Amino acid sequence: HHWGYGKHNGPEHWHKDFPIAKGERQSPVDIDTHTAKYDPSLKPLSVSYDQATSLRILNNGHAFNVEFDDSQDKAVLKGGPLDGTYRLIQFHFHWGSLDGQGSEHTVDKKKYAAELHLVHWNTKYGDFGKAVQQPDGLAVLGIFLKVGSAKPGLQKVVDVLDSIKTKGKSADFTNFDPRGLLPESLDYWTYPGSLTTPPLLECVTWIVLKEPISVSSEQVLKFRKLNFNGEGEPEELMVDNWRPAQPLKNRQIKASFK
Ligand SMILES: C[C@@H](NC(=O)c1ccc(Cl)c(S(N)(=O)=O)c1)c1ccccc1O
Ligand SMILES: C[C@H](NC(=O)c1ccc(Cl)c(S(N)(=O)=O)c1)c1ccccc1O
Ligand SMILES: [Zn+2]
Repeated sequence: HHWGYGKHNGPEHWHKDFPIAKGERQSPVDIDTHTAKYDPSLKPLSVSYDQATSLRILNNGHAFNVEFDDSQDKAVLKGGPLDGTYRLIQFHFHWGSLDGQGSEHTVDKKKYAAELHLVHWNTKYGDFGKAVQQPDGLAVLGIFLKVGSAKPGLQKVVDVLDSIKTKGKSADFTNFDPRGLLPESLDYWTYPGSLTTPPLLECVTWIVLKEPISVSSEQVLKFRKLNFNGEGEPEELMVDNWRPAQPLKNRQIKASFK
């Protein structure tokens, strides 16, 4: 009876196995755009993905991860609110059963159809497992998805999903370029938070882009054909794998833009 997103194992239950669920810097949050403060000291975000070496895509039973070789400084995030260099380890999404929900962060209570998380670890801690034990261990670049025109840079991901329909399936996924998932603008909001999935560790500097990307209804429909279950188990679609907004508590959200 492990954690998941259902009535009996979903977000309202997680605190029993992971008491930090009720902690002081939990994610996601609602981004109140009028309360967020413009911070002219914030730097432009530096996203240097030219040498990203994607390796594999995995259905882990909660979402799917596009994994990267993080054994060298090849795909790194710096600048913005960050001190030092953070290396890309994986990306994944959270999405809904319907276009009106799916994002984890919200903007003035608006829910997007999905949310992309590009997960990076601080190179001062040497790898991911050590980084997650530190309050400045991770930086996640969060990007909202709305349904409209297709995102051509997403299609290579969509087309491999048939091969990882079920939990524990992986496929080689090389030469994928995550630059094709970004939006024009790197304007962002930032705040200190946590993993949005168990173990919910309070180790993340969140960097949420203001500009969503557009994906087509056909693209998100293919996300919703995935399975939480492993092969030869009763079908439970892959949908609504999002944690709701958590209390902001004693935090300030800062904006990079006026
Ligand atoms: C579900 C999946 N989670 C991640 O891989 C994950 C890692 C880092 C971050 Cl920062 C995030 S997030 N959503 O905050 O961006 C999610 C998972 C797999 C295996 C064990 C535990 C576990 O949580
Ligand atoms: C639709 C997809 N297209 C691209 O990945 C793609 C091709 C050219 C370009 Cl320029 C881009 S872009 N501008 O989004 O970075 C993206 C695709 C291209 C070739 C084979 C399979 C595919 O799914
Ligand atoms: Zn996530």
